[PDB]
Amino acid sequence: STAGKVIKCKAAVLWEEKKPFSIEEVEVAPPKAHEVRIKMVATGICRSDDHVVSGTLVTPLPVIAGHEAAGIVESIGEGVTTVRPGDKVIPLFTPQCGKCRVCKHPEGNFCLKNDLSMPRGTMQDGTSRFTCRGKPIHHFLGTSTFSQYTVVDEISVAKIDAASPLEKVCLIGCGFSTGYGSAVKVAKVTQGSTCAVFGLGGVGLSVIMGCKAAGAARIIGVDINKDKFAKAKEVGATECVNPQDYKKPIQEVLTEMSNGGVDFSFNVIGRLDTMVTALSCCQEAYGVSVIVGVPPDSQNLSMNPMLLLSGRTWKGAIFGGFKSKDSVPKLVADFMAKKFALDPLITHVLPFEKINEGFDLLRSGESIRTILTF
Amino acid sequence: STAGKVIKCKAAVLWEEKKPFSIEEVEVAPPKAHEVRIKMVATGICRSDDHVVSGTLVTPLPVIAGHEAAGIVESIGEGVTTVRPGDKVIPLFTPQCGKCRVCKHPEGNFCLKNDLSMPRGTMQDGTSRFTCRGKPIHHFLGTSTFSQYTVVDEISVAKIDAASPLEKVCLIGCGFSTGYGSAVKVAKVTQGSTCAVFGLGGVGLSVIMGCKAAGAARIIGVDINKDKFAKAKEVGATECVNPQDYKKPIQEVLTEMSNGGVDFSFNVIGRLDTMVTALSCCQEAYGVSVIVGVPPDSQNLSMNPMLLLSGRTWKGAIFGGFKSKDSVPKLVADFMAKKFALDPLITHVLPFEKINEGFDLLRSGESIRTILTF
Ligand SMILES: CC(C)(COP(=O)(O)OP(=O)(O)OC[C@H]1O[C@@H](n2cnc3c(N)ncnc32)[C@H](O)[C@@H]1O)[C@@H](O)C(=O)NCCC(=O)NCCS
Ligand SMILES: CC(C)(COP(=O)(O)OP(=O)(O)OC[C@H]1O[C@@H](n2cnc3c(N)ncnc32)[C@H](O)[C@@H]1O)[C@@H](O)C(=O)NCCC(=O)NCCS
Ligand SMILES: [Zn+2]
Ligand SMILES: [Zn+2]
Ligand SMILES: [Zn+2]
Ligand SMILES: [Zn+2]
Repeated sequence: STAGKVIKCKAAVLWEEKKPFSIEEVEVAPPKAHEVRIKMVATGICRSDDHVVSGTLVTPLPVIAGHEAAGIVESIGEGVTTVRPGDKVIPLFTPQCGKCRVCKHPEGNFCLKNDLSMPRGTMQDGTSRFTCRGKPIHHFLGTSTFSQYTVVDEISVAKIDAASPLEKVCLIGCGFSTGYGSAVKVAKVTQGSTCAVFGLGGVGLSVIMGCKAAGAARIIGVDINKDKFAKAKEVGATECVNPQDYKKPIQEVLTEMSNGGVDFSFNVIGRLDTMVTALSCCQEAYGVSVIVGVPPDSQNLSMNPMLLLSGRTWKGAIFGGFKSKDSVPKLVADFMAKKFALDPLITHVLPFEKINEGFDLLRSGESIRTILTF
Repeated sequence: STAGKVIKCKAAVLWEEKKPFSIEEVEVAPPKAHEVRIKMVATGICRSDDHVVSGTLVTPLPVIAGHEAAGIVESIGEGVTTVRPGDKVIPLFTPQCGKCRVCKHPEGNFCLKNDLSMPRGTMQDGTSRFTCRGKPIHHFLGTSTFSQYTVVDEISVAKIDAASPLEKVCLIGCGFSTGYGSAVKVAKVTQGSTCAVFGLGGVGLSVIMGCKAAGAARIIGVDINKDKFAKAKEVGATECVNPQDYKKPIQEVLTEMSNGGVDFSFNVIGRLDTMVTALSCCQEAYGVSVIVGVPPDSQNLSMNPMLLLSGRTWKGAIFGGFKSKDSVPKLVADFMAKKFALDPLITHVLPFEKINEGFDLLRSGESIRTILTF
């Protein structure tokens, strides 16, 4: 009975910087031409959402944030072809228009229709579908998943297997696919290779999972917090190392450990230093280092281009280099064929209403991933 | 009549830093086990040789320098298999032992037996084959081509077509193959792509030649010296641009010129800034920038890793990523099949004795490439 009209619901609104989320009553306008509207069933709490809170990921406020989710379609706008009423779905914070330079390219995925580079906090048409007390509220990354209902453009949503556990596959919306993809799509880890992951939060662990998926003989986890190590070895990390145990700087140890450098390194932290370390520790002639994480601060690093001239490759990606609308339904299909498990990434589950609690568990470094449910 | 014994000849000896080369009489010891000895017919004057002179490429002195050459084998040591007496050859400043981690790898070429990283200025065995007045003199990059006679290890020499004009194919020893290879092996330039070359000396021109060889629709030459432009368009550059004509910084102009960024950029200069420019000006999602040239100074650059995170790739190479002993005889074969011309790269020819004159023509930026002949 909701199709074609306004829905009154609860959302999590960030009125301004450095404040908690307030649960407010919200009006969600119905989907216009080429727009879908979705009943959220589960959303993950990711780092970038916290960066919205500190003001270090600059997007316009007030905003309904949140970008890692799954749910079910409530209705569709005119001429929507890719999804139907009731289809389970995952919003795509990196779109796939299928028509830009980037979408047409065989390697690229950072669709030119993205809202990441200079965020507008709107739908593709320049307007908002959310009001609170008549005050309009911005979208976030064309997703905005901190709400019982959202509306997104067709190029920001993917149909998925009608039977997927939405509490679990929502991780394919961001944290999993960002890490997994960094290893299997971007870096193209190969049989028997030696990998080295920097940062053992959930993206890092998904990287490790991507490195094991490829046939890596050695997967060296690096982190300053000991407590992250069990889980990493559980997911495939053959070895772990904590830089603060050592006298020598860690690329020096990782180089002698790997007999003159690793095949593939991954920076999954988001300090500046650690990116340089990771590049240096790969084999001088043919090593590949991948930037997964970055600080949102956006600052400049210092580095010796001698490291590249010997033959090293330094690259990075968003959303694990995955073309979003092609990839997500196959990535979920791969979960249902049991070609990897998601449980290890899910440490805390909460009702949507204790969103603020979940964000306390990320800031204290206790959560790998909190899931909010509806 | 020279096989198995000492040869008295002329060489160009650098007794110390920041002095001209002196023509001295030299004793060249005969080849030991697995060593070749070569009568030079032509050597090129490259930048790195001048960097030896200023003390900015640190190798031990005194030294017979020079690394871009061809010649003819005078004799061979025991158990040498790859070459015979009288075979025309090109010394390889980057070896191919065929046995290290790097040589065994399918992408790598920076053989671990190289003398580039921490130069010893010797043969592979740790000794010198050159004396002047009984004072021993170091080798350079296991080549030392500023001499009527040299001796190199078997893994630093390549047999070539018995009919090649040695005045011309010597360029495959360094400057040509460094540029050409950067485009066709390293970067893997593709059909119809948009290329952008920074620096239009002879390596840069060889890059341009490598970009035209691949099927590039657009090849944008960049240089601060107007006078380099005719030659670049001659070799395939479809367009040229001089940053000092403009108000906007050049990646900003190159970005609007290329409709949002080039497919492949190449830094072939060796300042720090220009490497960053070149990376920035390639397309954010799928662009590839290649470091060919570097300053020998070895300093640190400043850079925003946001540029990589969007999907950019930043890599570099020595000797155009070419596996030296496999590549040189096929690269020369490709010259004799007339699949590219070398004449455009050769601006000045001189007798070996006016070596100092040729080095004056590089420092004043008048030479693209001076060839010394014997
Ligand atoms: C860092 C990213 C990848 C999230 O990763 P993750 O969820 O694993 O964050 P988390 O902090 O939990 O994990 C990083 C790990 O680094 C460790 N760490 C912190 N400092 C150090 C250090 N000096 N040395 C080693 N490890 C460290 C922490 O212990 C932690 O385990 C994310 O913030 C990011 O930068 N993504 C970039 C891509 C992007 O912007 N996409 C848009 C949607 S997110
Ligand atoms: C620079 C290298 C590649 C030699 O190239 P080349 O012979 O073309 O040198 P050359 O100076 O003639 O050419 C560079 C060009 O840059 C131009 N240039 C100088 N400054 C600028 C600037 N600010 N902007 C644009 N162009 C510039 C010059 O006009 C010149 O034409 C070489 O020095 C090098 O760094 N090689 C690294 C690999 C290596 O060490 N291998 C070992 C054997 S050499
Ligand atoms: Zn697109
Ligand atoms: Zn995320
Ligand atoms: Zn080798
Ligand atoms: Zn050279």
